[PDB]
Amino acid sequence: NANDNVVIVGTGLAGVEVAFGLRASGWEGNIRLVGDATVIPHHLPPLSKAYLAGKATAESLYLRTPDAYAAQNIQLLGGTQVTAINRDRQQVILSDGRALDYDRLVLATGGRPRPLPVASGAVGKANNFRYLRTLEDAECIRRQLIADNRLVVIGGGYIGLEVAATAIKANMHVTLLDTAARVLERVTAPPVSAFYEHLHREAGVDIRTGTQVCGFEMSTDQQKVTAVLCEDGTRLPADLVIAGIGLIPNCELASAAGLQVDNGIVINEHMQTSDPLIMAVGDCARFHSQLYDRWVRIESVPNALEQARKIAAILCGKVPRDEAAPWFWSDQYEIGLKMVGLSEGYDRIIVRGSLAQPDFSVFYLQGDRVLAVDTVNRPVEFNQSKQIITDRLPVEPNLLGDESVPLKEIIAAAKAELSSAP
Ligand SMILES: Cc1cc2nc3c(=O)[nH]c(=O)nc-3n(C[C@H](O)[C@H](O)[C@H](O)COP(=O)(O)OP(=O)(O)OC[C@H]3O[C@@H](n4cnc5c(N)ncnc54)[C@H](O)[C@@H]3O)c2cc1C
Repeated sequence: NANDNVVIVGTGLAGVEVAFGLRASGWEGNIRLVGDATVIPHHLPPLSKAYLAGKATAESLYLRTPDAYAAQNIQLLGGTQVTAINRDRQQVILSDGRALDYDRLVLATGGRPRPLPVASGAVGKANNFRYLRTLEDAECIRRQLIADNRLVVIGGGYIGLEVAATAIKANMHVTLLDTAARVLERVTAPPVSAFYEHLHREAGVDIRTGTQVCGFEMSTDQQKVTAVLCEDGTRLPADLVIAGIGLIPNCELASAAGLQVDNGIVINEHMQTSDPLIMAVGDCARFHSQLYDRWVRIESVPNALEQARKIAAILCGKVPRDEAAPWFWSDQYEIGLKMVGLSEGYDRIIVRGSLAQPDFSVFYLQGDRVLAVDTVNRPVEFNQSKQIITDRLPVEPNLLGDESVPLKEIIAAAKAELSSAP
């Protein structure tokens, strides 16, 4: 609006993508990015992959080159923590006491690592006990990915698995602990969890499921972890401990500002929070999925880009793209893993291919409806799966597992059934 000033809280992929999106959709007003992080906004996925492997330059991580902020006239204010929002005056209050005025406010606060209770005090503070979320976290762990050293990963989520895969490649003695009965218990089917556990075990990782960490042993001098103790009494000697038991959405700001909060900042079809002038986006945002007809909060890059762009369109009086099936990816041992949709509430699963090799797709179904698909080294079936989920195609369930029948044809028939037959 040439006059309307927009303020974005959070310099993560979400906030940065909103900033450049805005200026790309023809926003002439001023754009301010305020983030507590001091570093240059960078990519996160590399931190448990190539960067964690020391095979990518720090420079390749930048979301956008520093010149780009200048060129696009985007003001970046780092190392600054926003402590409050005054919806009334329409201001943002910094930790130094300063205040910024806004006509439009975007909350791209992401989330923070969920603290491991038995790791409070000295444990957490140790140089060899880290969580993985910041550039600093990554480099600190990378400096310690040492051959023959012993690593204990506490947490069996995708990042946990990606870390274990990188540490293994680095020839460390790796042990991964999960309280769940099987890795990725909540988001995949048993046979899928079996694939990962065998993949990693085969690779050398010792996975201990249904295992709980009661505490740690430490050295009095260095104040470093020396071992991980399990509830069952097992002692795991450790040189490095990487904890990851989930993410906590940063909602405090909206919470104290009277905005609706529920395991994330609540937004409507227009990305608006309880307050019309305030929008939320990214890992922090809880929105309604019309595709699944329920409130969700996605923590993924594609989710950030989709939401970010939508916000830019709206604020620029443009029309937002139609909701797209959610998806994300994971890279482990060079295996291309891509997942689309949300598997919650599935009745059965159908495996298209053999689970005895990284080359198959797993369709998650609730009745005859396909909820999600996890593909392993199948980029084309993944793209085709996107279509099915998004457009709710009536693909024939009994043909999904049959590999003699191309997925393209199964889809073609489903679309044909939609046209000529009621
Ligand atoms: C190691 C790792 C690997 C990943 N790999 C993948 C992957 O392979 N594929 C995929 O799809 N996704 C992956 N993700 C997730 C993906 O990176 C994120 O979902 C995406 O980048 C969106 O992040 P965000 O910007 O919403 O939140 P964040 O990246 O957390 O950004 C929010 C920023 O706002 C700051 N902030 C919060 N409150 C305030 C405040 N009051 N004042 C100032 N600043 C504040 C936060 O400190 C933070 O810097 C990975 C994440 C990690 C950590």
